[PDB]
Amino acid sequence: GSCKGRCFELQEVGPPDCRCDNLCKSYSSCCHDFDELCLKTARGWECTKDRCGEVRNEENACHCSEDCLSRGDCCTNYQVVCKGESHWVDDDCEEIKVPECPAGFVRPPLIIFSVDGFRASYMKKGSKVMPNIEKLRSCGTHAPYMRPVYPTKTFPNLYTLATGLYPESHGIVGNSMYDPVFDASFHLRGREKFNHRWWGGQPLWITATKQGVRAGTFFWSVSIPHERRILTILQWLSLPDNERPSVYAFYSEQPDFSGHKYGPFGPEMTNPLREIDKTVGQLMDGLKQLRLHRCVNVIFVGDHGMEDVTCDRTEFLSNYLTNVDDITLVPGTLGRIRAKSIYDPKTIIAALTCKKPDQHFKPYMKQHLPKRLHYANNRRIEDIHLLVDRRWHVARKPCFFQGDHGFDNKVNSMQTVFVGYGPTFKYRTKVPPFENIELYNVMCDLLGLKPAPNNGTHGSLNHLLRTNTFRPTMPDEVSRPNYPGIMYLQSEFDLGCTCDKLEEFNKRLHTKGSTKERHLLYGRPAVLYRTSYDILYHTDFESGYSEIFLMPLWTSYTISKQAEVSSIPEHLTNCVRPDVRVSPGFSQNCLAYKNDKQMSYGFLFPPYLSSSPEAKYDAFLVTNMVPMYPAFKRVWAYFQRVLVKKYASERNGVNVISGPIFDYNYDGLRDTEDEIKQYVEGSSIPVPTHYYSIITSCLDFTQPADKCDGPLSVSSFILPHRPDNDESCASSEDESKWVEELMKMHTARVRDIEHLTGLDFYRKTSRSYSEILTLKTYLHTYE
Ligand SMILES: *[C@@H]1O[C@H](CO)[C@@H](O[C@@H]2O[C@H](CO)[C@@H](O[C@@H]3O[C@H](CO)[C@@H](O)[C@H](O)[C@@H]3O)[C@H](O)[C@H]2NC(C)=O)[C@H](O)[C@H]1NC(C)=O
Ligand SMILES: CC(C)CCC[C@@H](C)[C@H]1CC[C@H]2[C@@H]3[C@H](O)C=C4C[C@@H](O)CC[C@]4(C)[C@H]3CC[C@]12C
Ligand SMILES: [Ca+2]
Ligand code: NA
Ligand code: NA
Ligand SMILES: [Zn+2]
Repeated sequence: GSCKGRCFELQEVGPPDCRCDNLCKSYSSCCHDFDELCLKTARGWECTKDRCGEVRNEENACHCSEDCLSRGDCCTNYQVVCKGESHWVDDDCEEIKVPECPAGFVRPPLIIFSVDGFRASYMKKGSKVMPNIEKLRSCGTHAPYMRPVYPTKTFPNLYTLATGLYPESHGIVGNSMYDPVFDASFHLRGREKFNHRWWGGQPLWITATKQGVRAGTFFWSVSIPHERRILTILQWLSLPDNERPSVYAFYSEQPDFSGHKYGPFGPEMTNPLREIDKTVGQLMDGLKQLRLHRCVNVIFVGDHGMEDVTCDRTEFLSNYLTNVDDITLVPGTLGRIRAKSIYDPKTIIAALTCKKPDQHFKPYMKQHLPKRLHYANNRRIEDIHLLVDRRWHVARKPCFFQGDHGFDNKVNSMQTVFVGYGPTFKYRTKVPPFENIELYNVMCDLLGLKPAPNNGTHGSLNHLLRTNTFRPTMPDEVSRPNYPGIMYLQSEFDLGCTCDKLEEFNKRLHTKGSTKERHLLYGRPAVLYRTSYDILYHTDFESGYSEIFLMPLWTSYTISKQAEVSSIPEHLTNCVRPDVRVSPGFSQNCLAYKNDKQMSYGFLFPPYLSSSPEAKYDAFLVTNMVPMYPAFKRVWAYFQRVLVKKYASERNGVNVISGPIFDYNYDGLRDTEDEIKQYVEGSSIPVPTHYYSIITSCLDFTQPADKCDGPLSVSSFILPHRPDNDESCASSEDESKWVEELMKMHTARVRDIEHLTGLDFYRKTSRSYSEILTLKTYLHTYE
């Protein structure tokens, strides 16, 4: 019944016996003497000279006695004060070529130091404010920033860090959520969150335990002061070999709490940042005392940033909806809307769509959210979502706080931090920004664990590490293409299509020639599922034509800086030509489009970028055609006619791969045929949910895209294929006032496209596969 000799013990005592562990306070279940024996505060957290060599007094918070290292309960500055040693921060940086662990240590321990609400720009405050953090940052490995997951809230991001999964997959989709299968709500406050039913995937601590690696208790009751959390980690590190964990987590509530109170740019933020730096210094001094400072891998990481948000920048749903009593709103920096009593979702969305000129949120059905957010495939995510403008809140009805977070994860103010320091991380190395979903694999590598299946791309962060356990290999192609020749005659086709001599004289029309060389710069995409498709060559483009979907899976072409834009002539406006390499039965037909009043068509290779009048006729082949709503053609035609040439002019040429995506079940993965829920009327021509483009050029812009010796540069998009442009409030204006903005909102990683298409890109380059994996995870943010 007593905590004597049991403070912060690792074995969790079962109900009903009283507890002495990290979380006992949170369950209101600690022993009667917990707050006294375990949460001692007497004399503070720093040795003074007068305490050196004292006899142990049990009331003291930490000790300066000669027996204190045998418990790991010395104050962290003990040796500096009593043994003449220096502070870790005052020592010069010295590369750690190999781990330097003391006796009993099998592997380098990992410590995760997580800081809530630590905005990336706070790092600009430098060594005068944060000397310890700045040393870790400059001497180890760091990124300019780390991208969090949406929503940019604590619970979703801490659990993504732990699992390598998107919130839609791990289940922690918000700080607040409702599960219709449990008929219950999860909240930051309360007991509900402690039930295991909420938590999916496999977090790091469980991955560790399953593979024989001991994990410290990651979670800390808020009432445990930060100094005690550090001392407890150091005490655990002092345990015998068979009881000592290999992985630990420290969590701080700061700088989030001050961020909320004063905003991210308040002068009041300096003191919270100074205190966090002190805590880091305590940890590093503590490790130095135990001879672990050149043995431990340390990860200093945040969960999200902070934005200026005040109560007078609140949009109220009662100013748009006349029936606010019928809905339930999860409010704030995002909006999720649910019925109160199981109202009509389509009328709700319409009533929230572009109703005031300066409206500071936008409504979406979850399947229409930008696919980069990966925020749809979970029954806990409400069908109706509001994406709120940075600096604003949305509330149901009608300052103490000046900051908040939760917004779109590509917003600058939401970006957070990453520093890795220790023998396994690189020395004085800057790395590009990356997403927090990638760290679980690295933390597994750092511990010798096989990661559970997750949304990271294993190998994309090998460049953070001095030594790598995991070597990525490129997946094998599943479906091999056919390469059909000119087989059929014009007379054999009856597609109901029309058109308005020199092809006859060209014996090697549609042969490979130099097409593959100049239009497929990085090798053909591999098809990673089972299907039947044809490679088709042309002067200006190459494509992989699916005989199942009756359209290309991909279309590839290169446009030089100097390329000419031309118009579609009047006589070719409605031209569609049958492809003599592909059978009538595996082709689309024009009558289906005549029959379908809602549906039109577009082209994947644009007629506007043909190299000659002769070549232009290839662009009107039936095998280059794809179903497009008239509304979407305004977007697509502008992209094709105007933006591609712009990008070619800005980037010293570009290579473009475009194609359809089918994702009717909004799971972020390529649909099977059975999952396709819409076809062109009276046909088996499937309707894409989205269209992608991947735009590649040389990172060194002094080299043209087709003669690039080095690293590549990529931007990509996944555009929703919608029958209206309601998403774009300026869409009644000229396309130059809104199309490019739409596309930037739907920016994407090549990896996102790979999941949605079952294709593998960049299979033939001069770059290493790990470098390619980094390229595939890149997101062009426009921030
Ligand atoms: C993000 O990563 C997660 C985890 O890898 C992906 O979720 C996983 O998706 C696969 C494929 O749909 C699921 O596989 C299923 O396994 C069961 C096992 O019996 C099988 O019956 C099914 O036929 C199927 O093979 C798997 O359950 C699921 N895992 C988890 C933890 O949810 C997810 O697809 C990834 N997301 C993206 C956008 O890439
Ligand atoms: C900061 C406190 C107020 C809240 C404490 C965090 C709390 C939500 C933690 C405490 C215990 C955690 C669970 C436990 O570690 C084991 C598992 C097994 C694994 O399969 C899924 C995760 C789960 C259920 C943990 C979830 C997070 C819990 C509830
Ligand atoms: Ca799908
Ligand atoms: Na039509
Ligand atoms: Na509009
Ligand atoms: Zn917060």
